[PDB]
Parts: sequence; C-alpha cells; structure tokens
Amino acid sequence: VTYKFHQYQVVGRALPSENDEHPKIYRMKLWATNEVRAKSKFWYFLRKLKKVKKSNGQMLAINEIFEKYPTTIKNYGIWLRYQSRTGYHNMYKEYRDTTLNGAVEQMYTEMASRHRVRHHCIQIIKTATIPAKLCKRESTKQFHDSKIKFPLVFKKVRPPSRKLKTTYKATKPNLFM
RNA sequence: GGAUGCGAUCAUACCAGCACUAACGCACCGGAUCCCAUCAGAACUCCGAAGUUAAGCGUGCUUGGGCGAGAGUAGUACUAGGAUGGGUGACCCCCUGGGAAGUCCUCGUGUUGCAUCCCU
Ligand SMILES: [Mg+2]
Ligand SMILES: [Mg+2]
Ligand SMILES: [Mg+2]
Repeated sequence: VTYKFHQYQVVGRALPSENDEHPKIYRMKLWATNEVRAKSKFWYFLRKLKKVKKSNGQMLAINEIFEKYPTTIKNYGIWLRYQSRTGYHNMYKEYRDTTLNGAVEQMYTEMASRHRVRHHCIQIIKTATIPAKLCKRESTKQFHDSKIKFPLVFKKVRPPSRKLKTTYKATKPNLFM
C-alpha cells in the first residue's frame, strides 16, 4: 500500500543540436522516495556517466514500477556500491519480501545498521528476483523449507490498544511458547 | 591563372630539405664620367642593357618540425552556494550550480584590398 522507496524508470536525453538532432535516449531504473527525488538522481548519473547535465538535457518520461505479484514471496538479490569511512566497496545482498520495494527498504536499513552507511552513500547497481535454488546467502536459504516450523521465542506483551493500558495490574504476565 | 607596386590580416603566412615555372615582369647582371659612397663601386649612389633563369621572388612536395582547428583527456582537476553531513583528525561523500589543462588521435598549411601589366 505505502512504501518508503519507490522504483521509477526515468527517460531523458541531451537537448537536440544542429550536429545531433536525434541524441541518444537514456533510461535508468532508480529508487527514490518520490518522483522529484528520482529525477534529481537521474541527472546525477547522466552528468557523471554520460556527461549530460540537466541544464543541457531533456526529461522525456518518468513512470513508477509496481510489483507484479505483491501477494507472493520472492527472493531479491541486490548488487550495490557504497562508501565507507575510508573508501568504496561492492557487496551483494539477498532479501525475502512480497515486493522489491520492501526488499530495498530492508537493504537501506541493514546498511545503516551493520555499516553506518547513510542513504546518500549507496548506489544500487543491479536488482533481480533470484529463484530459491540460486540463492547464495544462508539467511535466505534456511527459509526454503516446505516444513518450516519454529516457535515464537520472543513475544511482545501489550494490550490491543492503549485504551486497555493500566499502570498497575494484580498479576504478572503469563507467557508460554 | 598569375606577376609587380602599395597594402590589410601578422606562421593555416614560419623553418628545413627536394622539385618545378609559358608570357610580361621582378631579379641577378655590365660599368664607375657625373651626384653620392666607403679600408673596400661589397653595400649605398649614379649611368647602362651584353649575358642568365643559376640564385632570389613564385608554385608544388615531405606518414618533416612548428603553427591553426577538432576530437579526446572529462563531467576528471578545481570551484560558488547548502547541511545539528561523515570523520579523532587529515580530509571526504551528498545536495543546488559552474567547469578546465599537457600527453595521445584526426584534419588543415593562408585569406584578401587598390592600381598596373602578362596570359589575349
Ligand atoms: Mg659592381
Ligand atoms: Mg630558378
Ligand atoms: Mg607535421
């Protein structure tokens, strides 16, 4: 329904000129929180990869890409480049989610946690839906089990809403797995 | 199509080597009485028209040097503005903008005004 990160196809080109009346048309698949930020990052890469700045470029089309089957579970592989405190590195990550938007959200959260990498220090190189038999990370493999079975070792005790919250109770919580 | 006189632009026009040129020219060239000129008629000056296109001038050529233009170097280096951005610091990412320079590679090697004359 609502995602932190949205996937967009951005299409643009250099402004037509007398030497090139039909300049090459470039497309990118970019992740951003909305259309405005997707366009800005599109010109960032075109400026540094194709030497086409926004001042001498033309925005053609921008469309948001939605997950095809948002009700099933897919394995998503993400190839990314990120900047640490001392240089640049490449890494491959895998995630399980119903939509690639969720998998990308997990990637940003994980990078912030395990590496203290902020959002603007990450470039997504490639994304793909990996079949179960081609996954590489064990964090994803262990859930490829037809007889998946485990208990809830840690539960969160709380009333359904704060309406039923009281400071004092006559007895302690009764918990059992 | 060119030359000559005066030029403009001051190397795409310069430098080096090699090759070539009808006609009119431009030259080299002959002489030293006079003007003039020096150690020196070499130069300068004056007078001349036997000889020669050898040189100069002109044109062409060179996987030539230089010069000129493009491409590339490169959205790199650097830089204006922004952040209770990262980092111990040194420094650096990102955001709103601007944006170079050797090497290497390709191409080019003048254009043009007025007047007179030759090709006629
Ligand atoms: Mg003499
Ligand atoms: Mg000759
Ligand atoms: Mg040369």
